[PDB]
Amino acid sequence: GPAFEFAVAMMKRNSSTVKTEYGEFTMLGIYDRWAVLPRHAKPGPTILMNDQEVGVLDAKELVDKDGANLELTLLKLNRNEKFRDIRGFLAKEEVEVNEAVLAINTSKFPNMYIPVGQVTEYGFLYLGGTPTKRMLMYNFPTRAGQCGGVLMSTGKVLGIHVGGNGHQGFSAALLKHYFN
Amino acid sequence: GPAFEFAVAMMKRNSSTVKTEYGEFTMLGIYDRWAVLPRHAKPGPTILMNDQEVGVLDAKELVDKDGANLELTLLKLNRNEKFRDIRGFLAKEEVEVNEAVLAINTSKFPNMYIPVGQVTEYGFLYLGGTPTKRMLMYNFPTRAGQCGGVLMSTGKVLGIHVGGNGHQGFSAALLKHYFN
Ligand SMILES: *[C@@H](CC(=O)OCC)[C@H](C[C@@H]1CCNC1=O)NC(=O)[C@H](Cc1ccccc1)NC(=O)[C@H](COC(C)(C)C)NC(=O)OCc1ccccc1
Ligand SMILES: *[C@@H](CC(=O)OCC)[C@H](C[C@@H]1CCNC1=O)NC(=O)[C@H](Cc1ccccc1)NC(=O)[C@H](COC(C)(C)C)NC(=O)OCc1ccccc1
Repeated sequence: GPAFEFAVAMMKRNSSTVKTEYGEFTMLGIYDRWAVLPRHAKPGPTILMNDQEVGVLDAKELVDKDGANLELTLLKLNRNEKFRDIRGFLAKEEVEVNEAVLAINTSKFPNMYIPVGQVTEYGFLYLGGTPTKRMLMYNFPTRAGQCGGVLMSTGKVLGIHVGGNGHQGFSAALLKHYFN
Repeated sequence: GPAFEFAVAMMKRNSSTVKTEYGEFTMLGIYDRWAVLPRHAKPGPTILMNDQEVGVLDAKELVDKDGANLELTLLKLNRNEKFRDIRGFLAKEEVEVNEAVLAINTSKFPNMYIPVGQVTEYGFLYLGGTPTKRMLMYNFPTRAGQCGGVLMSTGKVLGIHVGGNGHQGFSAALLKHYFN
Protein backbone atom coordinates (compact mmCIF):
# COMPACT_ATOMS: atom_id res chain seq x y z
CA GLY A 1 0.00 0.00 0.00
CA PRO A 2 2.65 2.57 1.01
CA ALA A 3 5.37 1.10 -1.32
CA PHE A 4 3.07 1.84 -4.29
CA GLU A 5 2.69 5.55 -3.33
CA PHE A 6 6.43 6.06 -2.80
CA ALA A 7 7.02 4.33 -6.10
CA VAL A 8 4.59 6.58 -8.06
CA ALA A 9 6.16 9.82 -6.67
CA MET A 10 9.64 8.58 -7.48
CA MET A 11 8.78 7.59 -11.09
CA LYS A 12 6.81 10.80 -11.60
CA ARG A 13 9.74 12.96 -10.58
CA ASN A 14 12.83 10.96 -11.55
CA SER A 15 12.05 8.41 -14.24
CA SER A 16 12.03 8.74 -18.04
CA THR A 17 11.62 6.55 -21.09
CA VAL A 18 14.86 5.93 -22.98
CA LYS A 19 15.46 4.53 -26.47
CA THR A 20 18.91 3.33 -27.37
CA GLU A 21 20.03 1.63 -30.62
CA TYR A 22 19.47 -1.50 -28.50
CA GLY A 23 15.88 -1.03 -27.30
CA GLU A 24 13.45 0.81 -25.01
CA PHE A 25 14.32 1.15 -21.27
CA THR A 26 13.18 2.84 -18.10
CA MET A 27 15.79 5.32 -16.93
CA LEU A 28 16.20 6.71 -13.45
CA GLY A 29 17.80 10.10 -12.87
CA ILE A 30 19.86 10.21 -9.73
CA TYR A 31 21.27 13.74 -9.10
CA ASP A 32 22.73 16.63 -11.12
CA ARG A 33 22.91 15.24 -14.70
CA TRP A 34 23.71 11.64 -13.76
CA ALA A 35 21.24 8.87 -14.62
CA VAL A 36 21.40 5.06 -14.66
CA LEU A 37 20.65 2.34 -17.23
CA PRO A 38 21.34 -1.42 -17.44
CA ARG A 39 24.89 -1.99 -18.95
CA HIS A 40 23.36 -3.85 -21.89
CA ALA A 41 21.37 -0.71 -22.92
CA LYS A 42 24.77 0.57 -24.27
CA PRO A 43 23.69 4.24 -24.71
CA GLY A 44 25.57 6.06 -27.50
CA PRO A 45 26.49 9.80 -27.59
CA THR A 46 22.81 10.57 -28.10
CA ILE A 47 19.70 8.89 -26.70
CA LEU A 48 16.04 9.55 -27.11
CA MET A 49 14.77 10.52 -23.68
CA ASN A 50 10.97 10.92 -23.60
CA ASP A 51 10.83 11.30 -27.41
CA GLN A 52 13.53 13.96 -27.44
CA GLU A 53 17.20 13.65 -28.42
CA VAL A 54 19.57 14.32 -25.53
CA GLY A 55 23.34 14.24 -25.64
CA VAL A 56 25.26 11.93 -23.40
CA LEU A 57 28.55 13.50 -22.12
CA ASP A 58 30.00 10.38 -20.43
CA ALA A 59 28.94 6.81 -19.69
CA LYS A 60 30.61 4.60 -17.06
CA GLU A 61 30.02 0.79 -17.02
CA LEU A 62 30.29 -0.19 -13.39
CA VAL A 63 32.50 -3.15 -12.21
CA ASP A 64 33.60 -4.21 -8.76
CA LYS A 65 37.06 -4.16 -7.09
CA ASP A 66 38.18 -7.16 -9.30
CA GLY A 67 36.56 -5.97 -12.56
CA ALA A 68 33.46 -8.22 -12.32
CA ASN A 69 30.42 -6.80 -14.21
CA LEU A 70 27.75 -5.05 -12.12
CA GLU A 71 25.50 -4.66 -15.16
CA LEU A 72 24.83 -0.92 -14.70
CA THR A 73 25.77 2.09 -16.81
CA LEU A 74 25.96 5.57 -15.19
CA LEU A 75 25.39 8.24 -17.85
CA LYS A 76 25.88 11.99 -17.66
CA LEU A 77 23.42 13.89 -19.76
CA ASN A 78 24.22 16.98 -21.84
CA ARG A 79 21.19 18.92 -20.67
CA ASN A 80 20.73 21.98 -18.59
CA GLU A 81 18.02 20.65 -16.25
CA LYS A 82 19.23 18.84 -13.14
CA PHE A 83 17.54 15.80 -11.63
CA ARG A 84 15.97 15.93 -8.21
CA ASP A 85 18.69 14.48 -6.01
CA ILE A 86 17.56 11.01 -4.73
CA ARG A 87 20.90 9.75 -3.48
CA GLY A 88 19.41 9.83 0.01
CA PHE A 89 16.84 7.21 -1.09
CA LEU A 90 19.47 4.74 -2.34
CA ALA A 91 20.32 1.56 -0.41
CA LYS A 92 23.81 1.58 1.07
CA GLU A 93 24.25 -2.19 0.49
CA GLU A 94 22.43 -5.18 -1.06
CA VAL A 95 18.95 -5.28 0.48
CA GLU A 96 16.64 -8.26 1.07
CA VAL A 97 12.97 -7.61 1.77
CA ASN A 98 9.77 -9.60 1.81
CA GLU A 99 7.84 -7.26 -0.48
CA ALA A 100 9.03 -4.78 -3.12
CA VAL A 101 7.53 -2.97 -6.13
CA LEU A 102 9.02 -3.05 -9.62
CA ALA A 103 8.17 0.13 -11.57
CA ILE A 104 8.61 0.13 -15.31
CA ASN A 105 7.76 3.13 -17.55
CA THR A 106 8.14 2.93 -21.33
CA SER A 107 5.98 3.77 -24.38
CA LYS A 108 5.33 0.09 -24.66
CA PHE A 109 4.67 -0.55 -20.91
CA PRO A 110 3.53 2.80 -19.53
CA ASN A 111 3.00 3.22 -15.80
CA MET A 112 3.49 -0.45 -14.88
CA TYR A 113 3.75 -1.26 -11.17
CA ILE A 114 4.47 -4.89 -10.16
CA PRO A 115 4.52 -6.18 -6.56
CA VAL A 116 7.40 -8.70 -6.85
CA GLY A 117 7.29 -10.23 -3.37
CA GLN A 118 10.38 -11.57 -1.70
CA VAL A 119 13.70 -10.06 -2.92
CA THR A 120 16.83 -11.99 -1.94
CA GLU A 121 20.56 -11.43 -2.20
CA TYR A 122 21.35 -13.85 -5.03
CA GLY A 123 24.88 -12.54 -5.48
CA PHE A 124 26.71 -14.06 -8.43
CA LEU A 125 24.83 -14.85 -11.65
CA TYR A 126 25.72 -15.91 -15.12
CA LEU A 127 23.57 -13.38 -16.80
CA GLY A 128 23.29 -13.66 -20.55
CA GLY A 129 26.66 -15.45 -20.49
CA THR A 130 28.31 -12.67 -18.52
CA PRO A 131 29.58 -13.27 -14.94
CA THR A 132 27.66 -10.66 -12.93
CA LYS A 133 27.73 -9.66 -9.27
CA ARG A 134 25.43 -8.09 -6.60
CA MET A 135 22.28 -9.45 -8.09
CA LEU A 136 18.92 -9.29 -6.26
CA MET A 137 16.50 -11.99 -7.18
CA TYR A 138 12.72 -11.98 -7.05
CA ASN A 139 9.90 -14.14 -8.40
CA PHE A 140 7.39 -13.15 -11.03
CA PRO A 141 7.98 -10.47 -13.73
CA THR A 142 10.40 -11.23 -16.53
CA ARG A 143 9.77 -9.81 -20.04
CA ALA A 144 11.74 -8.03 -22.81
CA GLY A 145 11.28 -4.24 -22.50
CA GLN A 146 11.21 -4.18 -18.66
CA CYS A 147 14.90 -3.63 -18.07
CA GLY A 148 15.77 -0.44 -16.26
CA GLY A 149 12.60 -0.95 -14.18
CA VAL A 150 13.18 0.44 -10.72
CA LEU A 151 12.94 -1.89 -7.69
CA MET A 152 11.75 -0.15 -4.52
CA SER A 153 10.32 -0.53 -1.04
CA THR A 154 8.74 2.30 0.99
CA GLY A 155 11.35 5.00 1.12
CA LYS A 156 14.19 3.09 -0.61
CA VAL A 157 15.39 2.44 -4.17
CA LEU A 158 16.93 -1.03 -4.12
CA GLY A 159 17.98 -1.80 -7.68
CA ILE A 160 17.43 -1.63 -11.39
CA HIS A 161 15.90 -4.58 -13.22
CA VAL A 162 18.45 -6.17 -15.65
CA GLY A 163 17.49 -9.77 -16.50
CA GLY A 164 15.45 -12.86 -15.81
CA ASN A 165 14.53 -16.38 -16.85
CA GLY A 166 11.16 -18.09 -16.33
CA HIS A 167 9.29 -16.58 -13.33
CA GLN A 168 12.58 -15.21 -11.89
CA GLY A 169 13.69 -11.54 -12.20
CA PHE A 170 17.06 -9.95 -11.38
CA SER A 171 18.00 -6.42 -10.41
CA ALA A 172 21.45 -4.90 -10.13
CA ALA A 173 21.76 -3.50 -6.58
CA LEU A 174 21.64 0.31 -6.86
CA LEU A 175 24.17 1.44 -4.20
CA LYS A 176 24.50 4.88 -2.71
CA HIS A 177 28.31 4.84 -2.98
CA TYR A 178 28.20 4.42 -6.81
CA PHE A 179 27.28 8.07 -6.94
CA ASN A 180 29.85 10.89 -7.00
CA GLY B 1 -0.33 8.07 -18.74
CA PRO B 2 -3.94 9.19 -18.15
CA ALA B 3 -5.34 5.58 -18.03
CA PHE B 4 -3.06 4.92 -15.03
CA GLU B 5 -4.43 7.93 -13.06
CA PHE B 6 -8.07 7.04 -13.75
CA ALA B 7 -7.29 3.50 -12.75
CA VAL B 8 -5.70 4.48 -9.38
CA ALA B 9 -8.70 6.70 -8.40
CA MET B 10 -11.14 3.96 -9.31
CA MET B 11 -9.31 1.24 -7.32
CA LYS B 12 -8.80 3.60 -4.39
CA ARG B 13 -12.48 4.36 -4.14
CA ASN B 14 -14.24 1.22 -5.41
CA SER B 15 -12.00 -1.82 -5.15
CA SER B 16 -11.43 -4.25 -2.26
CA THR B 17 -9.61 -7.48 -1.57
CA VAL B 18 -11.90 -10.49 -1.26
CA LYS B 19 -11.23 -13.99 0.09
CA THR B 20 -13.64 -16.75 -0.73
CA GLU B 21 -13.34 -20.47 0.17
CA TYR B 22 -11.94 -20.62 -3.38
CA GLY B 23 -9.14 -18.02 -3.25
CA GLU B 24 -8.15 -14.34 -3.13
CA PHE B 25 -9.75 -11.92 -5.67
CA THR B 26 -10.00 -8.25 -6.51
CA MET B 27 -13.57 -7.05 -6.08
CA LEU B 28 -15.14 -3.99 -7.62
CA GLY B 29 -18.08 -2.25 -5.97
CA ILE B 30 -20.53 -0.87 -8.46
CA TYR B 31 -23.36 1.07 -6.71
CA ASP B 32 -25.50 0.77 -3.56
CA ARG B 33 -24.44 -2.60 -2.06
CA TRP B 34 -23.83 -4.41 -5.35
CA ALA B 35 -20.31 -5.62 -6.22
CA VAL B 36 -18.87 -7.96 -8.86
CA LEU B 37 -16.61 -11.04 -8.82
CA PRO B 38 -15.63 -13.69 -11.40
CA ARG B 39 -18.29 -16.54 -11.38
CA HIS B 40 -15.62 -19.04 -10.33
CA ALA B 41 -14.96 -17.08 -7.08
CA LYS B 42 -18.29 -18.67 -5.86
CA PRO B 43 -18.76 -16.36 -2.82
CA GLY B 44 -20.69 -17.99 0.05
CA PRO B 45 -23.04 -16.23 2.54
CA THR B 46 -19.99 -14.59 4.09
CA ILE B 47 -16.77 -13.32 2.51
CA LEU B 48 -13.71 -11.71 3.92
CA MET B 49 -13.60 -8.23 2.42
CA ASN B 50 -10.39 -6.37 3.33
CA ASP B 51 -9.73 -8.72 6.28
CA GLN B 52 -13.24 -8.28 7.65
CA GLU B 53 -16.20 -10.67 7.46
CA VAL B 54 -19.11 -9.26 5.48
CA GLY B 55 -22.43 -10.95 4.82
CA VAL B 56 -23.59 -11.56 1.30
CA LEU B 57 -27.40 -11.11 0.90
CA ASP B 58 -27.71 -12.38 -2.70
CA ALA B 59 -25.41 -13.54 -5.50
CA LYS B 60 -26.46 -13.71 -9.17
CA GLU B 61 -24.37 -15.69 -11.72
CA LEU B 62 -24.86 -13.88 -14.99
CA VAL B 63 -25.81 -15.72 -18.26
CA ASP B 64 -26.98 -14.41 -21.61
CA LYS B 65 -30.38 -14.66 -23.36
CA ASP B 66 -29.75 -18.43 -24.09
CA GLY B 67 -28.20 -19.31 -20.70
CA ALA B 68 -24.54 -19.19 -21.86
CA ASN B 69 -22.09 -18.40 -19.01
CA LEU B 70 -20.81 -14.81 -18.78
CA GLU B 71 -18.41 -15.74 -15.98
CA LEU B 72 -19.45 -12.94 -13.59
CA THR B 73 -21.15 -13.02 -10.20
CA LEU B 74 -23.06 -9.92 -8.96
CA LEU B 75 -23.18 -9.95 -5.15
CA LYS B 76 -25.20 -7.81 -2.77
CA LEU B 77 -23.42 -7.12 0.46
CA ASN B 78 -25.03 -7.07 3.90
CA ARG B 79 -23.35 -3.85 4.97
CA ASN B 80 -24.59 -0.41 5.72
CA GLU B 81 -22.03 1.55 3.66
CA LYS B 82 -22.92 2.12 0.01
CA PHE B 83 -20.43 2.08 -2.85
CA ARG B 84 -19.70 5.17 -4.87
CA ASP B 85 -21.92 4.72 -7.89
CA ILE B 86 -19.71 4.02 -10.98
CA ARG B 87 -22.39 2.76 -13.33
CA GLY B 88 -21.72 5.84 -15.45
CA PHE B 89 -18.15 4.59 -16.03
CA LEU B 90 -19.24 1.18 -17.34
CA ALA B 91 -19.03 0.28 -21.04
CA LYS B 92 -22.42 -0.13 -22.70
CA GLU B 93 -21.15 -2.95 -24.98
CA GLU B 94 -18.00 -5.02 -25.64
CA VAL B 95 -15.13 -2.57 -26.15
CA GLU B 96 -11.95 -2.96 -28.21
CA VAL B 97 -9.06 -0.58 -27.59
CA ASN B 98 -5.39 -0.40 -28.41
CA GLU B 99 -4.23 0.20 -24.85
CA ALA B 100 -5.84 -0.66 -21.50
CA VAL B 101 -4.71 -1.05 -17.88
CA LEU B 102 -5.38 -4.13 -15.76
CA ALA B 103 -5.59 -3.25 -12.04
CA ILE B 104 -5.31 -6.02 -9.52
CA ASN B 105 -5.39 -5.45 -5.72
CA THR B 106 -4.96 -8.34 -3.28
CA SER B 107 -2.83 -9.06 -0.18
CA LYS B 108 -0.68 -11.15 -2.41
CA PHE B 109 -0.50 -8.66 -5.36
CA PRO B 110 -1.12 -5.26 -3.80
CA ASN B 111 -1.49 -2.21 -6.02
CA MET B 112 -0.57 -3.95 -9.28
CA TYR B 113 -1.15 -1.96 -12.49
CA ILE B 114 -0.46 -3.71 -15.84
CA PRO B 115 -0.62 -2.00 -19.26
CA VAL B 116 -2.09 -4.88 -21.32
CA GLY B 117 -1.98 -3.33 -24.79
CA GLN B 118 -4.48 -4.24 -27.44
CA VAL B 119 -7.85 -5.57 -26.14
CA THR B 120 -10.02 -7.33 -28.73
CA GLU B 121 -13.53 -8.73 -28.82
CA TYR B 122 -12.73 -12.44 -28.67
CA GLY B 123 -16.33 -13.44 -28.09
CA PHE B 124 -16.81 -17.15 -27.40
CA LEU B 125 -14.22 -19.06 -25.37
CA TYR B 126 -13.95 -22.46 -23.84
CA LEU B 127 -12.77 -21.23 -20.53
CA GLY B 128 -11.73 -23.88 -18.05
CA GLY B 129 -14.01 -26.30 -19.93
CA THR B 130 -16.99 -23.98 -19.69
CA PRO B 131 -18.52 -22.38 -22.82
CA THR B 132 -18.25 -18.64 -22.08
CA LYS B 133 -19.39 -15.55 -23.96
CA ARG B 134 -18.47 -11.82 -24.32
CA MET B 135 -14.83 -12.35 -23.65
CA LEU B 136 -12.23 -9.60 -24.22
CA MET B 137 -8.79 -10.82 -25.01
CA TYR B 138 -5.44 -9.16 -24.40
CA ASN B 139 -1.79 -10.20 -24.45
CA PHE B 140 0.52 -10.40 -21.48
CA PRO B 141 -0.64 -10.93 -17.84
CA THR B 142 -1.97 -14.32 -16.85
CA ARG B 143 -1.37 -15.64 -13.29
CA ALA B 144 -3.36 -17.33 -10.49
CA GLY B 145 -4.57 -14.69 -8.00
CA GLN B 146 -5.23 -11.96 -10.62
CA CYS B 147 -8.86 -12.76 -11.32
CA GLY B 148 -11.28 -9.98 -10.53
CA GLY B 149 -8.62 -7.53 -11.77
CA VAL B 150 -10.34 -4.55 -13.32
CA LEU B 151 -9.70 -3.74 -17.01
CA MET B 152 -9.94 -0.02 -17.81
CA SER B 153 -9.13 2.75 -20.24
CA THR B 154 -9.26 6.50 -19.42
CA GLY B 155 -12.74 7.09 -18.11
CA LYS B 156 -14.16 3.59 -18.74
CA VAL B 157 -14.32 0.24 -16.92
CA LEU B 158 -14.27 -2.41 -19.63
CA GLY B 159 -14.23 -5.77 -17.87
CA ILE B 160 -13.15 -8.00 -15.06
CA HIS B 161 -10.23 -10.38 -15.55
CA VAL B 162 -11.40 -14.06 -15.41
CA GLY B 163 -8.91 -16.37 -17.13
CA GLY B 164 -5.93 -16.88 -19.39
CA ASN B 165 -3.46 -19.29 -20.93
CA GLY B 166 0.16 -18.55 -21.87
CA HIS B 167 0.66 -14.80 -22.58
CA GLN B 168 -3.10 -14.36 -23.24
CA GLY B 169 -5.56 -12.87 -20.67
CA PHE B 170 -9.37 -12.76 -20.76
CA SER B 171 -11.85 -10.39 -19.16
CA ALA B 172 -15.61 -10.73 -18.93
CA ALA B 173 -17.11 -7.58 -20.49
CA LEU B 174 -18.52 -5.47 -17.64
CA LEU B 175 -21.73 -4.01 -19.18
CA LYS B 176 -23.72 -1.08 -17.89
CA HIS B 177 -27.05 -2.87 -18.42
CA TYR B 178 -26.09 -5.73 -16.02
CA PHE B 179 -26.76 -3.28 -13.23
CA ASN B 180 -30.21 -2.72 -11.70
C1 LIG C 1 15.68 -6.54 -20.30
C2 LIG C 1 16.43 -5.96 -21.50
C3 LIG C 1 15.87 -6.45 -22.82
O1 LIG C 1 14.68 -6.50 -23.04
O2 LIG C 1 16.78 -6.88 -23.86
C4 LIG C 1 17.19 -5.90 -24.82
C5 LIG C 1 18.70 -5.84 -24.92
C6 LIG C 1 15.76 -8.09 -20.32
C7 LIG C 1 14.84 -8.68 -19.25
C8 LIG C 1 14.84 -10.22 -19.18
C9 LIG C 1 14.38 -10.98 -20.42
C10 LIG C 1 13.67 -12.25 -19.90
N1 LIG C 1 13.34 -11.79 -18.55
C11 LIG C 1 13.85 -10.70 -18.17
O3 LIG C 1 13.62 -10.08 -17.13
N2 LIG C 1 17.14 -8.49 -20.02
C12 LIG C 1 17.82 -9.33 -20.80
O4 LIG C 1 17.32 -9.81 -21.83
C13 LIG C 1 19.23 -9.69 -20.38
C14 LIG C 1 20.19 -8.93 -21.31
C15 LIG C 1 21.61 -9.07 -20.81
C16 LIG C 1 21.92 -8.87 -19.47
C17 LIG C 1 23.22 -9.04 -19.00
C18 LIG C 1 24.27 -9.42 -19.85
C19 LIG C 1 23.96 -9.60 -21.21
C20 LIG C 1 22.63 -9.46 -21.69
N3 LIG C 1 19.37 -11.13 -20.60
C21 LIG C 1 18.71 -12.03 -19.83
O5 LIG C 1 17.93 -11.73 -18.90
C22 LIG C 1 18.86 -13.49 -20.19
C23 LIG C 1 17.63 -13.87 -21.02
O6 LIG C 1 17.75 -15.14 -21.69
C24 LIG C 1 16.56 -15.70 -22.36
C25 LIG C 1 16.98 -16.92 -23.19
C26 LIG C 1 15.51 -16.13 -21.33
C27 LIG C 1 15.92 -14.72 -23.36
N4 LIG C 1 18.70 -14.34 -19.04
C28 LIG C 1 19.71 -15.07 -18.59
O7 LIG C 1 20.84 -15.09 -19.10
O8 LIG C 1 19.44 -15.89 -17.40
C29 LIG C 1 20.29 -16.95 -16.95
C30 LIG C 1 19.57 -17.76 -15.88
C31 LIG C 1 19.22 -17.16 -14.66
C32 LIG C 1 18.58 -17.90 -13.68
C33 LIG C 1 18.26 -19.27 -13.91
C34 LIG C 1 18.60 -19.85 -15.13
C35 LIG C 1 19.27 -19.09 -16.13
C1 LIG D 1 -7.94 -16.34 -11.92
C2 LIG D 1 -8.64 -17.14 -10.81
C3 LIG D 1 -7.70 -18.12 -10.13
O1 LIG D 1 -6.58 -17.81 -9.79
O2 LIG D 1 -8.14 -19.47 -9.86
C4 LIG D 1 -8.74 -19.73 -8.59
C5 LIG D 1 -10.10 -20.38 -8.75
C6 LIG D 1 -7.37 -17.31 -12.99
C7 LIG D 1 -6.50 -16.54 -13.98
C8 LIG D 1 -5.87 -17.40 -15.09
C9 LIG D 1 -4.92 -18.52 -14.68
C10 LIG D 1 -3.86 -18.61 -15.79
N1 LIG D 1 -4.00 -17.27 -16.35
C11 LIG D 1 -4.97 -16.56 -15.95
O3 LIG D 1 -5.21 -15.39 -16.21
N2 LIG D 1 -8.49 -17.91 -13.73
C12 LIG D 1 -8.60 -19.23 -13.88
O4 LIG D 1 -7.78 -20.02 -13.41
C13 LIG D 1 -9.79 -19.73 -14.68
C14 LIG D 1 -10.80 -20.33 -13.68
C15 LIG D 1 -12.09 -20.66 -14.38
C16 LIG D 1 -12.69 -19.73 -15.24
C17 LIG D 1 -13.87 -20.05 -15.92
C18 LIG D 1 -14.50 -21.30 -15.78
C19 LIG D 1 -13.90 -22.22 -14.90
C20 LIG D 1 -12.69 -21.91 -14.22
N3 LIG D 1 -9.28 -20.79 -15.56
C21 LIG D 1 -8.46 -20.52 -16.60
O5 LIG D 1 -8.06 -19.38 -16.90
C22 LIG D 1 -7.92 -21.70 -17.38
C23 LIG D 1 -6.51 -21.98 -16.84
O6 LIG D 1 -5.97 -23.25 -17.27
C24 LIG D 1 -4.56 -23.55 -16.98
C25 LIG D 1 -4.28 -25.02 -17.31
C26 LIG D 1 -3.63 -22.65 -17.80
C27 LIG D 1 -4.21 -23.40 -15.49
N4 LIG D 1 -7.63 -21.33 -18.74
C28 LIG D 1 -8.31 -21.87 -19.75
O7 LIG D 1 -9.22 -22.71 -19.61
O8 LIG D 1 -7.95 -21.42 -21.09
C29 LIG D 1 -8.35 -22.09 -22.30
C30 LIG D 1 -7.56 -21.53 -23.47
C31 LIG D 1 -7.71 -20.19 -23.85
C32 LIG D 1 -7.01 -19.67 -24.94
C33 LIG D 1 -6.12 -20.51 -25.66
C34 LIG D 1 -5.96 -21.84 -25.27
C35 LIG D 1 -6.70 -22.36 -24.17
